[PDB]
Amino acid sequence: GKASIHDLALQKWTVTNEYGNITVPGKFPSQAHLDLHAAGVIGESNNGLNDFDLRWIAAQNWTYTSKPISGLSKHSDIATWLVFDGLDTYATVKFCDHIVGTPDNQFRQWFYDVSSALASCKSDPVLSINFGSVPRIINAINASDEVQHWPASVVYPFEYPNRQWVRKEQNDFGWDWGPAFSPVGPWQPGRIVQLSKGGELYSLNTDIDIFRKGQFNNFAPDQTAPWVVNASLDFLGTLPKHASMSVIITDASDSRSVLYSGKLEGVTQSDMTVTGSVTIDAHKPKLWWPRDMGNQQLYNITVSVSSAGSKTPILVSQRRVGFRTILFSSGNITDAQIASGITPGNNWHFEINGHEFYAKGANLIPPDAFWPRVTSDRMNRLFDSVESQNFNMLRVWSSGTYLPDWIYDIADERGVLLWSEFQFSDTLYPDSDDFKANVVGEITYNVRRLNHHASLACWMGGNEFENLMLPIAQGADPATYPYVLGQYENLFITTLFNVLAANSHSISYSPCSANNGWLEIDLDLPVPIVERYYNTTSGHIYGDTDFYNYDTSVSFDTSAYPVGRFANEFGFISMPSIQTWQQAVDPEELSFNSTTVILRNHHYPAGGLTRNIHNSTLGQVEMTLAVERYYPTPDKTDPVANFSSWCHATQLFQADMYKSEIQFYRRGSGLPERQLGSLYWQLNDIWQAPTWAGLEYDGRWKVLPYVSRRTYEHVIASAFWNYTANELEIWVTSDLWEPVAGEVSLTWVDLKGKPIANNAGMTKSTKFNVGAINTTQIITANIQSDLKIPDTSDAVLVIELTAHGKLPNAASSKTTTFTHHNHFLPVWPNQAKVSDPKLHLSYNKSTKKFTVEATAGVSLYTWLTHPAGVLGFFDDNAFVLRPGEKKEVGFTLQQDTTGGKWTEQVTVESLWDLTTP
Ligand SMILES: *[C@@H]1O[C@H](CO)[C@@H](O[C@@H]2O[C@H](CO)[C@@H](O[C@@H]3O[C@H](CO[C@H]4O[C@H](CO[C@H]5O[C@H](CO)[C@@H](O)[C@H](O)[C@@H]5O[C@H]5O[C@H](CO)[C@@H](O)[C@H](O)[C@@H]5O)[C@@H](O)[C@H](O[C@H]5O[C@H](CO)[C@@H](O)[C@H](O)[C@@H]5O[C@H]5O[C@H](CO)[C@@H](O)[C@H](O)[C@@H]5O)[C@@H]4O)[C@@H](O)[C@H](O[C@@H]4O[C@H](CO)[C@@H](O)[C@H](O)[C@@H]4O[C@H]4O[C@H](CO)[C@@H](O)[C@H](O)[C@@H]4O[C@H]4O[C@H](CO)[C@@H](O)[C@H](O)[C@@H]4O)[C@@H]3O)[C@H](O)[C@H]2NC(C)=O)[C@H](O)[C@H]1NC(C)=O
Ligand SMILES: *[C@@H]1O[C@H](CO)[C@@H](O[C@@H]2O[C@H](CO)[C@@H](O[C@H]3O[C@H](CO[C@H]4O[C@H](CO[C@H]5O[C@H](CO)[C@@H](O)[C@H](O)[C@@H]5O[C@H]5O[C@H](CO)[C@@H](O)[C@H](O)[C@@H]5O)[C@@H](O)[C@H](O)[C@@H]4O)[C@@H](O)[C@H](O[C@H]4O[C@H](CO)[C@@H](O)[C@H](O)[C@@H]4O[C@H]4O[C@H](CO)[C@@H](O)[C@H](O)[C@@H]4O)[C@@H]3O)[C@H](O)[C@H]2NC(C)=O)[C@H](O)[C@H]1NC(C)=O
Ligand SMILES: *[C@@H]1O[C@H](CO)[C@@H](O[C@@H]2O[C@H](CO)[C@@H](O[C@H]3O[C@H](CO)[C@@H](O)[C@H](O)[C@@H]3O)[C@H](O)[C@H]2NC(C)=O)[C@H](O)[C@H]1NC(C)=O
Ligand SMILES: *[C@@H]1O[C@H](CO)[C@@H](O[C@@H]2O[C@H](CO)[C@@H](O)[C@H](O)[C@H]2NC(C)=O)[C@H](O)[C@H]1NC(C)=O
Ligand SMILES: *[C@@H]1O[C@H](CO)[C@@H](O)[C@H](O)[C@H]1NC(C)=O
Ligand SMILES: *[C@@H]1O[C@H](CO)[C@@H](O)[C@H](O)[C@H]1NC(C)=O
Ligand SMILES: *[C@@H]1O[C@H](CO)[C@@H](O)[C@H](O)[C@H]1NC(C)=O
Ligand SMILES: *[C@@H]1O[C@H](CO)[C@@H](O)[C@H](O)[C@H]1NC(C)=O
Ligand SMILES: *[C@@H]1O[C@H](CO)[C@@H](O)[C@H](O)[C@H]1NC(C)=O
Ligand code: NA
Ligand code: NA
Repeated sequence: GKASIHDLALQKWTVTNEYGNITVPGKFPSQAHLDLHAAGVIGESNNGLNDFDLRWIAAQNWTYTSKPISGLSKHSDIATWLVFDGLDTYATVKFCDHIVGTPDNQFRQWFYDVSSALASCKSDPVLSINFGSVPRIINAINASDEVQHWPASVVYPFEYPNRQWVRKEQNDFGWDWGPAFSPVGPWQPGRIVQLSKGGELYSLNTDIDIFRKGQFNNFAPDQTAPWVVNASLDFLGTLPKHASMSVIITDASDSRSVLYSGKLEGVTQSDMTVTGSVTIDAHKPKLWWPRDMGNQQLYNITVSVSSAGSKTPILVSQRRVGFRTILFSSGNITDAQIASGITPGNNWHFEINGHEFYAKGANLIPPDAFWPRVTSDRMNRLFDSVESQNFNMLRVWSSGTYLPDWIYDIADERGVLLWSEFQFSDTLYPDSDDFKANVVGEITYNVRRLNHHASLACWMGGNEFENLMLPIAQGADPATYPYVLGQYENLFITTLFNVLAANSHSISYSPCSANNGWLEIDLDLPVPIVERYYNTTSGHIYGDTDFYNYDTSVSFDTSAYPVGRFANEFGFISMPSIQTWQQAVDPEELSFNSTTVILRNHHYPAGGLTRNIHNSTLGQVEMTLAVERYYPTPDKTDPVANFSSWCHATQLFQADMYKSEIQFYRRGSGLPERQLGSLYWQLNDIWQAPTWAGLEYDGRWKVLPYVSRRTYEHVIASAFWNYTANELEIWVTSDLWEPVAGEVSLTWVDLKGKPIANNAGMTKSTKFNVGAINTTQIITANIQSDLKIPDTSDAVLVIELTAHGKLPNAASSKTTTFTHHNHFLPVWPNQAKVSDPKLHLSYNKSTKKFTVEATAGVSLYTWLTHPAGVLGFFDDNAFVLRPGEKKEVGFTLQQDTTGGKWTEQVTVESLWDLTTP
């Protein structure tokens, strides 16, 4: 009595428009834009001015129609189910010309019993799904006087308005880094399931919750307590009474190694769910740790459900899990912490297996406007870049969508923690019973689906509420504010925290991405999480920092930087490379201020459907002023080269700025705020455009990820310049869990490479001692009073740190050697009297290393550019080169279309090359 499964991917599909004039072959999973493009009806969607040009697609319905489905049993003894892991978004599901469902959530798994429609069918059944025009449907919802309305500033759009009414990826209606395609279709896998009476069941969703005995969300668990493995299985259809549950927990690496094999206790069952648990000895399982914190130990758990009077199990579910505790700490700073020197207020940090760690990473946004075309290769390449940059965490930004299982699998294997969020962003949402019920379905499904993942670090209700949107609402409408605040608590706390707490004991919660923490957490309270909000005391520090300041005059002034617990967002836009631009924009539009380049810059957004040149120009100006203030301004005779050099110059500013911020946040770990995290805005691009991204759409590295890789190293030497006071401070910051000792080399040379007399009055070398997740000031000097630099515009301090220590949880007796390369320029980069360094580049086919040598003098911001046709990244880039120093640079080759020829096409340049004709 096995379950008969037909994958909908293996069925023949046809896509039709609303007006019956367009008919193209379809795919499953897919979206209309992709099927239209594959057929040649439209060009690539990311190209030119297609954000405007392709609006006729989103403005209409698209229907996915299968050819008649063969192989289904017509025996009335058999329940036939349509199972959809994702439909985007408003759809009408027809089976044999009968409407059986009307889904309205992208983030929910939909299942419909089609047994009667099948029985009624005169011939083989046709499955059709008619996807509505989301902007039309939302406009119609808003048009009703009977629904809720908010002030203009609260529901202000990026491109399409009324997005708060739909349970669809919010950036699909446009964002300030992306287009507004509003795609529709079967965005995730789908199946037809035929179940026989008294036979095998079908697994819909499985929730595995591995926690320490007595563990509760947002509270530090007991690390000496035994492990509890709770298995809750959602299914179709009929499970008989007195159900039995057994598990086999084997090592994910070796099947032969069995952790636990036995029955589950405290079995509970309902119409479509069966739950049980097992307690395992605290000493037995090997712990999972994030990357560079130990091993990423995983286990394969297979849960078998048997019925009384059945030899074989009727339901079997498998998941890959990890034994670990992850705490998001947002409660009050304890008396013990105050006594240790920590400023009072509230926490904002993470703890892995009871250990505090410094979080390093960025914000992950969707890599494509069309989720179906995002492949395993594309995500694995992105993850290579994440690891190479020395990340331990990504913030999975809302909204955004809930990532599929396969993406979390990558993070589980690699050891990258994923700070996760519910799909609510930069606006206020309705709180009607129907909307809330739809949200509950989405939260229940995704929390249950994702709980087993070792990489899941936390759940946050939404993006930018208490720090932005709620204060906007209080200003925009003081009278309606308490009501609106009440809805926020009702949806994001009362409902959402309860749905999470019911389905997870292991994952911590925060009602939004940025807040001042909580006063109380108690499920007995009408509002379970009592938020601190603006109940603050002067001098006290609360929450994470979400900081952007576009005034370029203070970009490198640390007194302008926020003093907080954690930095979850920070950034400035930069142009992508010319190679990236060439993929989407016409050659004649390859100029800094071309109409197509401007219109693709969504900083600042249109605030509607207009071609807003004014708002977009604001971002273009910000980039221009940033270059003009600090970097050599290109003036190349070749317009192509001029555009490329200006693009590069914007990247230099972005990189250096983030570095200035990262080193400041990291140094805070040893200061009274006890800063424990840096997540820059943003990691990746959704398309070819000027954004806050470090990784371009195809994966190409900007200057930013090379500078952030170094700045995210375990032990770093950071130069802090108070330019108004003319004071230089060099600090050593370590994120290791043990103290380390080491030395920092300090070499003052002129721009020709010749040493400055008496090393400009500064010591040539200094020893250091830095504590666990702490900082130490190694140098303090006034550039005028304490130092003797003959010409500040003909001087550079080269910083080289060496330290010896151990990474957390290293078995090895052998100590790791930590090295960090940095520099200090006593003037802005545009003031440095650089001369042609006369760079020589060569590639060695055996060692797979590029040799870079500066021949005539000092080279600043030495830059290697890989051509198009190759994917990957260099082992270092944007570095200082002293003459005669032969630098070896390797390349992580991810993909090559050149047959090895790409190495001949690699170019080298420096700060000097910006100002040549
Ligand atoms: C393992 O794991 C698991 C999980 O997984 C777990 O379990 C869990 O538990 C928890 C705790 O308890 C819970 O929670 C709860 O809930 C409730 C509701 O319930 C209902 O529902 C649910 C859900 O459903 C869904 O889902 C599922 C899954 O999937 C399925 O199955 C179904 O079918 C459904 O589905 C659907 O829907 C969805 C959405 O939602 C979607 O998605 C889908 O698709 C579809 O459509 C369920 O589950 C339940 O079921 C249940 O129950 C029944 C009877 O009723 C049975 O039959 C079954 O079996 C179950 O049972 C279970 O549970 C219970 C409890 O409930 C117990 O007893 C038993 O034994 C068993 O176990 C149902 O149906 C809600 O309501 C609640 O509430 C709350 O509570 C809290 C605490 O707890 C608090 O805080 C809050 O507040 C609330 O309360 C309130 O209210 C009440 C009334 O209503 C009262 O009484 C109280 O007092 C309060 O009030 C008060 O206060 C306030 C303030 O605060 C004021 O205002 C007033 O005035 C007054 O004064 C809760 O949340 C859950 O449920 C569970 N789950 C399960 C699945 O099971 C376990 O535990 C673990 N284990 C270990 C060892 O750890
Ligand atoms: C483009 O695509 C869209 C989306 O796929 C198409 O619209 C969809 O059309 C289908 C078929 O017409 C609708 O299916 C249902 O239709 C009626 C209900 O009609 C009533 O409700 C709808 C929806 O109202 C909601 O949306 C509008 C915005 O458009 C909004 O103004 C309104 O306030 C409502 O919004 C609330 O609710 C939704 C959730 O539904 C939330 O998302 C919102 O947030 C908000 O809370 C109105 O448009 C109508 O004017 C009318 O008021 C219903 O009777 C149908 O019932 C059949 O199907 C169910 C199974 O689903 C079954 O149980 C029933 O027994 C019944 O089945 C029998 O009848 C059918 C024939 O009808 C037969 O084949 C069967 O064999 C059975 O004998 C059905 O549920 C769907 O609601 C609608 N979706 C939306 C979002 O509008 C649109 O047609 C298409 N256009 C073109 C040109 O192709
Ligand atoms: C691309 O787009 C802009 C086209 O209008 C252009 O912006 C202009 O940039 C100049 C500087 O190059 C600004 O000039 C002033 O900028 C500040 C602002 O107060 C002053 O401190 C300066 O001394 C200078 O007077 C203009 O204000 C600015 N125009 C606007 C409308 O803001 C960009 O320069 C163009 N970019 C490139 C690379 O060509
Ligand atoms: C390279 O690009 C820069 C920046 O766009 C060009 O500089 C502009 O030149 C025009 C000449 O009419 C001036 O009116 C603008 O004020 C200049 N803008 C800036 C930001 O300096 C430069 O002309 C280009 N070089 C070429 C093609 O020779
Ligand atoms: C399809 O028909 C509509 C009118 O029913 C028209 O506006 C649209 O341009 C037509 N499209 C094509 C590709 O023929
Ligand atoms: C939403 O509805 C109100 C009232 O019907 C209307 O004034 C407003 O223009 C609508 N908003 C949009 C963006 O369509
Ligand atoms: C463990 O399960 C994963 C899927 O979650 C699978 O890819 C892997 O092959 C399994 N390994 C073993 C040893 O069972
Ligand atoms: C964007 O454009 C709208 C419409 O012209 C305008 O009201 C808004 O202020 C602009 N945004 C910014 C940041 O200037
Ligand atoms: C950092 O190190 C200093 C000594 O340099 C020490 O007094 C302080 O308590 C340390 N802070 C932490 C959080 O370890
Ligand atoms: Na105080
Ligand atoms: Na944001």
